[PDB]
Amino acid sequence: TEKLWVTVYYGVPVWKEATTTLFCASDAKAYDTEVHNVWATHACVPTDPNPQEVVLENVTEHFNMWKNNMVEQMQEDIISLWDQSLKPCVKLTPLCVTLNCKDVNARGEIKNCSFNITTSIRDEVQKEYALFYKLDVVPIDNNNTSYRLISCDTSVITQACPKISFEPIPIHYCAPAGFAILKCNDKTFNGKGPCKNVSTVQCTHGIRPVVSTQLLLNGSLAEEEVVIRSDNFTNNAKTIIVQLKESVEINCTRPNNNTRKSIHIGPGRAFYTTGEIIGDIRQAHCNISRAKWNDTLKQIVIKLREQFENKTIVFNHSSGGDPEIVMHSFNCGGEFFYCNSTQLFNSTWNNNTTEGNTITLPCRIKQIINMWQEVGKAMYAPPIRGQIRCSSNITGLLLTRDGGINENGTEIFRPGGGDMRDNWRSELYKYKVVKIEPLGVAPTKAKRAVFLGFLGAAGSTMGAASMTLTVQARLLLSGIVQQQNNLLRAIEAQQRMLQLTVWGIKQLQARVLAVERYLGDQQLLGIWGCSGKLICTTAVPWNASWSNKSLDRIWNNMTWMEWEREIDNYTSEIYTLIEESQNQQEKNEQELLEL
Amino acid sequence: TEKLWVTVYYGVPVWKEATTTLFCASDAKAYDTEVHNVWATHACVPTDPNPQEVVLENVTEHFNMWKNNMVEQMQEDIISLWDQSLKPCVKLTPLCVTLNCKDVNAERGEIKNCSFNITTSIRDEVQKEYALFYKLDVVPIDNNNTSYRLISCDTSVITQACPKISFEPIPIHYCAPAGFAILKCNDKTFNGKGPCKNVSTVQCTHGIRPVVSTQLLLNGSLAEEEVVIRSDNFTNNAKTIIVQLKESVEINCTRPNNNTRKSIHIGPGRAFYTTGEIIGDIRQAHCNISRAKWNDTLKQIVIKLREQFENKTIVFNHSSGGDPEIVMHSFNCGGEFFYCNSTQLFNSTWNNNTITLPCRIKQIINMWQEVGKAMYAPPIRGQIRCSSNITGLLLTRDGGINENGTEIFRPGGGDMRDNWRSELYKYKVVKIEPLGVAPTKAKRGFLGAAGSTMGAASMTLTVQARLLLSGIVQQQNNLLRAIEAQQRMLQLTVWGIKQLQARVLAVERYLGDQQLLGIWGCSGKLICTTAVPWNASWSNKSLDRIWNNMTWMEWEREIDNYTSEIYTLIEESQNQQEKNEQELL
Amino acid sequence: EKLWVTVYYGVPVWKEATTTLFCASDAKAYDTEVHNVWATHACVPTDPNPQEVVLENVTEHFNMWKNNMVEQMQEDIISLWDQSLKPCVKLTPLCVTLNCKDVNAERGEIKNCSFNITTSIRDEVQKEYALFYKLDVVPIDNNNTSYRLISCDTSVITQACPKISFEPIPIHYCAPAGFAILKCNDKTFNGKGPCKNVSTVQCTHGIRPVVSTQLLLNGSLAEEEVVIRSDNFTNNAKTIIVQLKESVEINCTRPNNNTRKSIHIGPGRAFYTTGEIIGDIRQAHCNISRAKWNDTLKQIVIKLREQFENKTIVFNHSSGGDPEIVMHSFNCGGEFFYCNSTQLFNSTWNNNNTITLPCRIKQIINMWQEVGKAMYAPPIRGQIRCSSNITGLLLTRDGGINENGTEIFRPGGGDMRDNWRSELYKYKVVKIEPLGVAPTKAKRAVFLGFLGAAGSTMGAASMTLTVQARLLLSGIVQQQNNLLRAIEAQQRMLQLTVWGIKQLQARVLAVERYLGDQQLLGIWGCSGKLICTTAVPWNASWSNKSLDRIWNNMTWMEWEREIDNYTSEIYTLIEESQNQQEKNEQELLEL
Ligand SMILES: *[C@@H]1O[C@H](CO)[C@@H](O[C@@H]2O[C@H](CO)[C@@H](O[C@@H]3O[C@H](CO)[C@@H](O)[C@H](O)[C@@H]3O)[C@H](O)[C@H]2NC(C)=O)[C@H](O)[C@H]1NC(C)=O
Ligand SMILES: *[C@@H]1O[C@H](CO)[C@@H](O[C@@H]2O[C@H](CO)[C@@H](O[C@@H]3O[C@H](CO)[C@@H](O)[C@H](O)[C@@H]3O)[C@H](O)[C@H]2NC(C)=O)[C@H](O)[C@H]1NC(C)=O
Ligand SMILES: *[C@@H]1O[C@H](CO)[C@@H](O[C@@H]2O[C@H](CO)[C@@H](O[C@@H]3O[C@H](CO)[C@@H](O)[C@H](O)[C@@H]3O)[C@H](O)[C@H]2NC(C)=O)[C@H](O)[C@H]1NC(C)=O
Ligand SMILES: *[C@@H]1O[C@H](CO)[C@@H](O[C@@H]2O[C@H](CO)[C@@H](O)[C@H](O)[C@H]2NC(C)=O)[C@H](O)[C@H]1NC(C)=O
Ligand SMILES: *[C@@H]1O[C@H](CO)[C@@H](O[C@@H]2O[C@H](CO)[C@@H](O)[C@H](O)[C@H]2NC(C)=O)[C@H](O)[C@H]1NC(C)=O
Ligand SMILES: *[C@@H]1O[C@H](CO)[C@@H](O[C@@H]2O[C@H](CO)[C@@H](O)[C@H](O)[C@H]2NC(C)=O)[C@H](O)[C@H]1NC(C)=O
Ligand SMILES: *[C@@H]1O[C@H](CO)[C@@H](O[C@@H]2O[C@H](CO)[C@@H](O)[C@H](O)[C@H]2NC(C)=O)[C@H](O)[C@H]1NC(C)=O
Ligand SMILES: *[C@@H]1O[C@H](CO)[C@@H](O)[C@H](O)[C@H]1NC(C)=O
Ligand SMILES: *[C@@H]1O[C@H](CO)[C@@H](O)[C@H](O)[C@H]1NC(C)=O
Ligand SMILES: *[C@@H]1O[C@H](CO)[C@@H](O)[C@H](O)[C@H]1NC(C)=O
Repeated sequence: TEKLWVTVYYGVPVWKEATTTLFCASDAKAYDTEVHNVWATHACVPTDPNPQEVVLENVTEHFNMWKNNMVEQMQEDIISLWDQSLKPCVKLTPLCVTLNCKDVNARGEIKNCSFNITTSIRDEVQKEYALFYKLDVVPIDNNNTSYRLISCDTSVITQACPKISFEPIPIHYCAPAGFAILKCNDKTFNGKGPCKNVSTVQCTHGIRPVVSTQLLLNGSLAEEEVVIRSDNFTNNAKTIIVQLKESVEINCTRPNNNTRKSIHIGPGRAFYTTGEIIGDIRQAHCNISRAKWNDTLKQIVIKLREQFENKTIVFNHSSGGDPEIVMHSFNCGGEFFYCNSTQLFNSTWNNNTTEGNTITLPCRIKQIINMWQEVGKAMYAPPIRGQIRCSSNITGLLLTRDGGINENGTEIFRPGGGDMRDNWRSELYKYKVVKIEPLGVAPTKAKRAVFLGFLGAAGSTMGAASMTLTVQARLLLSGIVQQQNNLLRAIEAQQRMLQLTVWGIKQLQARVLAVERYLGDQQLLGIWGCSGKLICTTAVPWNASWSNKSLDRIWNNMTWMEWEREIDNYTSEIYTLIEESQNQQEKNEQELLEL
Repeated sequence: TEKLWVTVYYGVPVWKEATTTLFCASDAKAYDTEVHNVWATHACVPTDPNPQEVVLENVTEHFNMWKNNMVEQMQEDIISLWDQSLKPCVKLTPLCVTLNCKDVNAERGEIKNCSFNITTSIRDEVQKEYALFYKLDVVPIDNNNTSYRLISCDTSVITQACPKISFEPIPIHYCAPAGFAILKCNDKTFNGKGPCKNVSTVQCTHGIRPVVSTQLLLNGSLAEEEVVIRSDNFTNNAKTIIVQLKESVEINCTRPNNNTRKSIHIGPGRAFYTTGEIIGDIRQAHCNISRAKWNDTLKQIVIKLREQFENKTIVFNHSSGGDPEIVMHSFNCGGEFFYCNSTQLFNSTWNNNTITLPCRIKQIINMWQEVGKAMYAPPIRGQIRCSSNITGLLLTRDGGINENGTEIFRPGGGDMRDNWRSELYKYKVVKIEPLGVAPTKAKRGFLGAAGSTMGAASMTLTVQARLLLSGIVQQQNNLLRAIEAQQRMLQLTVWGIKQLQARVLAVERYLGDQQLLGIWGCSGKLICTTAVPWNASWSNKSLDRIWNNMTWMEWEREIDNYTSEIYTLIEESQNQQEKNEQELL
Repeated sequence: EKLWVTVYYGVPVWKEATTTLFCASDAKAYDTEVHNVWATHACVPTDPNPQEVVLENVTEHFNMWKNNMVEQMQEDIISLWDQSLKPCVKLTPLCVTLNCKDVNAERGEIKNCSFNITTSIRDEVQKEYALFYKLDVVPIDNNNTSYRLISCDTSVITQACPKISFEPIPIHYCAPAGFAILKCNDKTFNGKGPCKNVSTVQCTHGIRPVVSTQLLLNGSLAEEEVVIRSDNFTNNAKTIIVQLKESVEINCTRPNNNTRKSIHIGPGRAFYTTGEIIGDIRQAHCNISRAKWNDTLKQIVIKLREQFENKTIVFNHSSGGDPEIVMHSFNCGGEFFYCNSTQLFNSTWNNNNTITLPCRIKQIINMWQEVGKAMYAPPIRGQIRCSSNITGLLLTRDGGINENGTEIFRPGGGDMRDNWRSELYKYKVVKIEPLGVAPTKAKRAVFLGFLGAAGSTMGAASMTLTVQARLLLSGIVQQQNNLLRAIEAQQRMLQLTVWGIKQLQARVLAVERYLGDQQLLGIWGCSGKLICTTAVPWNASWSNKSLDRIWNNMTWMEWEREIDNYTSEIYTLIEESQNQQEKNEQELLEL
């Protein structure tokens, strides 16, 4: 009552949005390993499966799609994970020399090359027999036969180590302690904004690291019907994403059986190019029936008619520039296929207001692959002693708006390509992470049979949120190491090269940042003069300068998220005045305990 | 009362496995201002203060000590040490060079003068030098081409050894962090997977010197009095067979070769030490050893071998051909690479006087496993005169057809992981779980780990639990010079890194224990008693047998192996009640 | 009686120890996008308002030649320059001979030089004109057309990293926990002996990296009586350090409008040099105010003849030796400066306007320490001015025997270490650890005034003043810059930087002290308050101290330090006897 002796609270189920370093999870990568060269590309600790997942149904929150910081780290992580890969790999340094080449017909784009190379200490190789594609050389000296080397002006002599494999792994992702990822269990709800049905998630689903253009290889389904996600404010001038309800696999073909042919170059230097092919090569294709795709295009216009009153729907092909963006990068088999999709949008959509049931697409894989965000450091891959038929279900799409005005109601959808980020935004569009301040403080009250939610206490009955505070901490910050409890030193602590990892050093950074909160909290608990108690009734009465509500209403329906920001005017204010009076207690009995 | 009233027993002596990298320790008299120059370890920077241990014998358990987790750390660790020293070393540019070799004054297969042709690094002068090199470490083609190519130049790079650093194996006491026990067994005769009556826990190992083996165990510790194999191996003939040894054997092996050094510059900061001229004699490295003792050992061997083979007829045959280094014995004293042809040592047959061994040396060493890493031997002047202790062997069931006496051993050189497995079979690393609650029927300095009911022996391990981070007690790491030796040179990040990684594990394990202390409102006092009823759904047994007939180990094994929810269930019983005494007081 | 022991946790125990150095940036006033590796692109911002407490009653010797923190910090800048050069490129193909011409006249100073090369892999040859000095080119074959770089024949050579600069940011060296920094506010303190007027500060003041040789600029002015420092005045082979209360500015600038040429080496390498010249060039001359330079030399021989009277001191130059030593090395904003000190020491000064400095510029910079590596300096476009105050000098004493008895002095220099010794005369960091016991005959305000308070008193205020010290032990935002938790969210960066290594260094050891403190709180005293932690057993037969409470009324904590030589084991004997009570209180609760 009016005694108003304000009382601290430890472990209050509250949260603040914060951005801190992530954490990974690899039960499945720890479940099997043929060779650790993918683990060299993708190293992570297991996570003890069947994790706990809890629903918080009574509190909506504003989800901010397109603008979460969790996008930013995971993209810059993987580039660094691409950096560790290329550190031991050799640099193809003398290679921007001239080329004499003659074209080979089986098509018409495959060309062998032999030239006066000085590759080793000795052995001037001139019978060099090196087969290349049209797309992997720059045509120079067109009357002569020079015709070579796309990007050797810049630092592109990096190449792939042949023993290293590239097959992506579904990787779950967790958080360091004191942080919890929020998962909206509403269904495909918007492209930006809040949602009611939500939940906490400790560790997300698995994500294969996959990058493709205008196209969603091995993606994630939509349990609803087809949905769209946009920003819808600069909608006229911004590429947005498309999510598909069902999926279609596409089996994509084999050129022919192939040969590796190590060429003597130097110290660790022996790369590969094809000198032999078993038989006569067939044109690479990705095989699919039109009719299922014919079904999908109608489903698009349904979403288009939801946005547009009655606009015409047109599909031209995108412009000539950015050829990797124009085509479709299929990186399956560790091999970077590109396929012409001009056989896809011959049809523009008829406003309604089997001739070719199936379709295969013309394809050319490239042998040299460039870093996209800057100029320099292209990645070279060696050929395979084989021919690969990969297949992947396709679950989404990326398209441009193509903004303008031409015939007043007719707008075109040329296809839309992007960066690696927007590939990775899409699956993460149901996940946001917050931090935990377990401490709270509210004035006193009158008088001095289930598992519960982590945030359902803040979800509903914030007055009756007075219980279960401890177990809300025992998974989230407490148990500093909740990932593989006992802190399993495992196939990450086992068999790690150099002991200088992106993960473990950050993991070293992780657990230290865990405790200095908790200890520094408990420092502050000692500064508050009490530890080991959830509450501590303290010796200032609540001055009503801060608020004017009644006692019962606060223990009625007042959300913690409400109640924290009402008292955010007096954050350090309500801190300092009681601890100094607690320090005034400290100057009372200390002089008394001298005698 | 008859109800289960549970109450915390902190510090109950229970162990359970955990894989964890651990501490090391070395003598303070060993370093001699050359922590780096002795070997890559910086002579194991944390000191070895005291061996003060106790031995802990109540009962035996089969800790199946054959399969072992410690080794995999250590064999990873050693490779981390060898690239560590070799990283500031410099590469070799003249890799695949012709180098027409000639020998001085005809013994054959030796060092060849190879007339080193080179143009230097960035300058433009075709020079000629004196390349004095073995037949072994180099390869020509076609017997008319003097294309003496380097044996690994097509494979990978090669680098000089930074020759200030020597190659001495240091007796190192591999210790452990907090909450960790190193199991050992003073009972004799246990072969890998075994139990052990005379059993004990230590905090540090003895001063192990892990160095080099092809098939023989060198400078290793002795066995029991009976020369008996103490490993577990399946009866498949492809399973490798180690054996220990009682009688230490000592062999004189030396160089009749008094070479000089020569430095050859190529590039900036790149002068290359090579073999100079040899003073005086040029004879082959050999190994004097008494075969009568080898006769005396071999008789003592086969009797135990006939005992484990139901009186089979064992005949030793010389091993098959193959790799140069698996077959011929790369044994390395003085940091040089003796290869010894053991064709004198298995012309031997069984049914019911100073042998001298001709040897030879190659320079260039690869990893057997990762094909990208090669190491070059620096020339050292003088003549190497050193020996060894010999206390173990490794062979294999060969596997011929049964028209023989049904046992042939043709020896085999193997993987390195074997060589740490060779001694740690009597070792095991376990983790300690001072947590524990038993139902206690009440409505709210001898030895560390033994007994069935702890009168106060749990408190003894709390003293070990308060060896956590005292900063002053010499037993843990003393954290006084150990706290200062790391902070000076932590930039090395090879050896002190795991130490500070051990600090990481040291705190948060303890801190989570410090949490779960304060989580249940226990706040020390070792008891933390609660008036919470618990049903006999878990146990309808006499409480008295639970006290004394059984310990708390097997009681934890029996019913507690699953009741991990009781932690949460005693949490909420606290959590509700603490709110109740908050709400009522 | 008296129980002969009580625990008394918080007691100020100053104690010499060497821990890892800690520091923070003050780029908060700068916020430069340019990294400037010394600036660390703002490691961590500093405290605006620290507090400083002077302890008057303490005297203590502080050797200013046995500091660890100098060479540690000297090691740091060496390691700092490692993370500078290791990103950018080395001049590996550029180590070849070259034919060179003089542009005009001066008189052979500036050298336009030419060479056939293919820094490209695309297999061409052409002559590459480039503009140089006489100062960096070795002549070959009777000084004919053959020329090379002086360096690169031994060391390895890199290009300096173009996007950053070479400006020192004053920074506050500091301490996380336990240990702290000391200052002595008295004067004429050569670095030996004790001193009074002693303070302690948590951090340091803003300290800029001093790098120049034979010259001391932008540093400690210390405006009291002119003092001089050296190690051992018996030995002539000791460095003689000058402090001056006055600050002579010296303006020095580029006498040349110049441009940049960027020679494309190859893929992302792209060497930078000077493009051209606008007009003619001079030798970057400088002004000293010779009359003040007349004045300064009058001031210094006073204290010199105060130390050694009737010694007719004459100035001499150094012999022809090492160019780092014999010349004034100098940096200000980029390039390097080498001015002749010959025009100083024609003066003698035995008994009683403007100036010119011909100056030189070395492009290549070899390894100061031993041999290993070398650095190339690319030029900067346009003219650059620099005027800077001079605070001090380094000198030496010759050793040849005079029958005139003259003390001949010549320029002393050639150690990057002593630039750090130049500032750290006042500064010492000792461990402070809160533990200390006392047999007390009990019934059985100044802020951070630790040693001003006495072990004689050990007063009730001395108790609460260590309560202030355990207020220092806990860290949150703005009590602690590492536990400034706003920067902790900002610190998403990699910690592979040496400074980031210092972060993960200093934080955990601060914790495990505070843990190891908190580990020993309960097991020793079983109390939160430091006094009521008491022990019964009468250490008389083995503490063995012929004293009393009335002796303790006039004592000190160094007595307790002398007690530690005798009783260090007795704490463990106390602690097992401390264990004796709760093992008998256990059987009260056991049965
Ligand atoms: C997709 O839509 C775009 C425009 O909405 C079409 O681009 C148009 O292509 C035609 C054919 O080349 C262009 O016609 C020519 O234009 C030039 C320059 O204006 C003119 O001099 C010629 O006489 C001829 O008319 C037209 O300009 C161009 N429009 C734009 C805006 O670029 C494209 O053809 C459509 N895709 C398909 C498959 O039809
Ligand atoms: C400053 O320091 C220099 C270097 O120590 C002193 O140079 C020395 O000057 C004397 C006086 O001329 C030289 O003596 C000469 O010796 C030759 C050969 O015996 C003789 O032919 C001359 O007549 C004269 O006696 C001495 O060689 C020279 N030494 C060096 C190393 O330069 C100089 O005297 C000092 N001056 C002052 C004012 O301190
Ligand atoms: C530092 O002080 C010196 C003086 O000791 C300054 O040098 C003086 O600079 C002026 C202007 O640059 C010179 O005057 C010029 O003389 C030439 C030749 O007669 C004339 O053609 C010009 O129009 C101008 O009148 C003066 O001769 C020169 N004297 C000396 C002794 O150096 C110097 O500029 C000062 N530097 C700074 C940064 O303050
Ligand atoms: C590419 O061209 C090269 C050279 O024109 C071909 O290499 C020749 O192969 C035949 C047998 O396969 C040899 O007899 C010749 O000696 C080779 N040439 C040289 C210069 O040695 C190569 O077969 C051609 N490959 C393709 C796929 O077109
Ligand atoms: C709200 O999210 C919850 C999960 O947080 C969803 O709960 C699932 O609901 C279905 C249908 O009742 C059950 O099959 C599942 O077992 C429920 N999961 C759990 C955790 O209980 C619910 O479907 C969501 N609602 C919306 C509209 O998507
Ligand atoms: C006494 O023990 C039994 C057996 O463990 C408990 O039965 C469990 O009760 C929960 C609900 O509280 C059920 O969800 C479980 O399925 C039951 N277990 C089994 C094996 O059927 C019983 O609850 C315990 N009694 C009390 C009062 O806690
Ligand atoms: C050296 O040059 C500096 C740079 O101009 C001179 O400093 C100037 O001094 C005058 C007179 O005191 C002032 O009016 C200017 O404001 C100062 N400007 C700057 C930028 O400092 C300095 O006086 C010169 N000294 C000598 C000895 O030449
Ligand atoms: C609980 O809060 C809601 C939200 O304002 C309100 O509508 C409702 O009336 C409250 N309950 C009572 C009993 O007033
Ligand atoms: C057979 O083994 C027994 C011991 O089991 C031994 O007494 C006897 O000597 C053995 N015979 C052979 C031939 O070794
Ligand atoms: C020393 O301490 C005394 C008090 O004991 C004080 O009066 C005196 O001023 C102090 N002297 C200084 C400043 O060191």
